[PDB]
Amino acid sequence: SMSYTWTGALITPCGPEEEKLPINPLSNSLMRFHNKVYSTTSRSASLRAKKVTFDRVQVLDAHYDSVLQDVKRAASKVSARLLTVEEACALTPPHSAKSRYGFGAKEVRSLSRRAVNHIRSVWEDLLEDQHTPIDTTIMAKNEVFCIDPKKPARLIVYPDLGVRVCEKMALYDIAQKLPKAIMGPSYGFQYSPAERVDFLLKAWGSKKDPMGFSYDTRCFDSTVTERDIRTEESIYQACSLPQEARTVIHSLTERLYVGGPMTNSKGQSCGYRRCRASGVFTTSMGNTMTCYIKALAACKAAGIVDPVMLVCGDDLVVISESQGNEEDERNLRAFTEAMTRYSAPPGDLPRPEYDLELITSCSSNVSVALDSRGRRRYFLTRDPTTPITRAAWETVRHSPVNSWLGNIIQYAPTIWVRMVIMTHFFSILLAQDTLNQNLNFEMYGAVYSVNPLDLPAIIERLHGLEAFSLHTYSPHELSRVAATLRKLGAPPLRAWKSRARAVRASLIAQGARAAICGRYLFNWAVKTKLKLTPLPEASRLDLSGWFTVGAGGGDIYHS
Ligand SMILES: O=C1c2cccc3c(NCCO)ccc(c23)C(=O)N1c1cccc(Br)c1
Repeated sequence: SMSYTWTGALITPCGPEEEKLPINPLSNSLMRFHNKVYSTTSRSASLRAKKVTFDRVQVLDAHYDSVLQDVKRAASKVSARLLTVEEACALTPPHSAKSRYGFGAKEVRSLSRRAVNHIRSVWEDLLEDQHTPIDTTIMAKNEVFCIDPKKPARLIVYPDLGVRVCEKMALYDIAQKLPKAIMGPSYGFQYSPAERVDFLLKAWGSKKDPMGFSYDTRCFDSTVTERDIRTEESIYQACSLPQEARTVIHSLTERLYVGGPMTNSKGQSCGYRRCRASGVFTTSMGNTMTCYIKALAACKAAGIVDPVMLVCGDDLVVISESQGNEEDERNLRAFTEAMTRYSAPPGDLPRPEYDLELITSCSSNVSVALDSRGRRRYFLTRDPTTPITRAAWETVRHSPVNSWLGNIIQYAPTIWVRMVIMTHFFSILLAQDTLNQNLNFEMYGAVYSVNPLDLPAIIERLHGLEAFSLHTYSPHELSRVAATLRKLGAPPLRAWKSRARAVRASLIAQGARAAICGRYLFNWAVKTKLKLTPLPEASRLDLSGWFTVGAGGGDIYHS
């Protein structure tokens, strides 16, 4: 069946859409080549529609069947419950898209009677009607990139806010337990950055002759079939659940997850979906489970030897024993053929990699540096082009969700975060006198709230004290950072050091928590380095809840 059909009505914008980065001294100081920066808009939505629209023809086999049987068996050990309305309301992000029934996220979070009564009506209707397709809106995402020597907007398909709160009531608890129960250490969202690094390193080290590859599924959401989605339901139903939950889960599956009508921002019928919805609660969990099942089966089909997989939604990395250079190539082609039969054909063809630093999982890779005691330390990093470009845009057009803050937390040990991002934004915070203000940010498909003054303890907790003293880094790493600074027209690293000396000084003179930020975050910037001791708050922080499966569209909030 076709992943989508289309009436010919356009994918329309809500309000205005800025395409280009403005020329402004506060962003220009970070990077000069503003003409290279663009935000996607609804103008390119028809180009994306063409790419995501195709027929799927899935053929399953015994390798698939046995993996699925193991998965359902594992799922049987899980017990889950319904959330109360109040609990689901608290999980709603403050800037979630408003309902068309006369309330928005603010009213959900405050438990306004209109919002709660509406949500109760939606829940009752899900108990009563297990079949009528539920309406969705289709929008073009506005996301910022640098031109690569312009990509079309991604599309997002989501139901009304009343429905989204109900999805959490039915499935949030399952989503906290099921992926780990069925995948164990292959479930990637359980790991903080350091934990991901440790898992990859140990997997790599466990092989005599390691070989790794990443598999890029072409438009994964579109390749998910109606049957894949019903199979996901059967995995949820293998858990021990209250009957009320079982009913609503089946209704959500039949009316929303397997497909439905799509409406544009103007209220015009736009198309019909028979694939994964990109903006539902289950998008991340479902993609993870289904990717895992297809991938592990394909490893068996291809003859991949002793696979260790890391799966994060549609993102897949597999580390195994090399069978020789020719044979590895043969085996990946066979892996690809099997994935293709399972309805997950490739974009980029997979290729065998024999150096861990060059393997990319979730646009990230492991690299190495030295700490202040001269010990080797490994850490997660990535190509800094997109983070810096988004930092520049968000400097002049503030976003409810601050990408730069999530990049600080996730990539704190990196040279590019420490020298450029931290320097740029702590300067801005001092200038606004808003150091002490909580800001929201995305992380693994969820939204969180952090006070910049707590960053030192947050970073020590996630990355260790070594995050404040890494040096020496690798040439791969430094080459990539240098190439990005040149491409964007950013000041060179030596200029960022000059700036950071001043930001550190200003932070220390503010005293209290600001001074801790100066001393710890910017110790790299001074000649006479301070001896950094463990921060007592760091040793008492519980940040496990930051690394969960998240939700389609990042539509979940923890506080
Ligand atoms: O402070 C610098 C630095 C300052 C100026 C230029 C460079 C540099 N430039 C050469 C080519 O871009 C390469 C690495 C570092 C660096 C470099 O690794 N460090 C550095 C040392 C310790 C911690 C941190 Br964070 C950065």
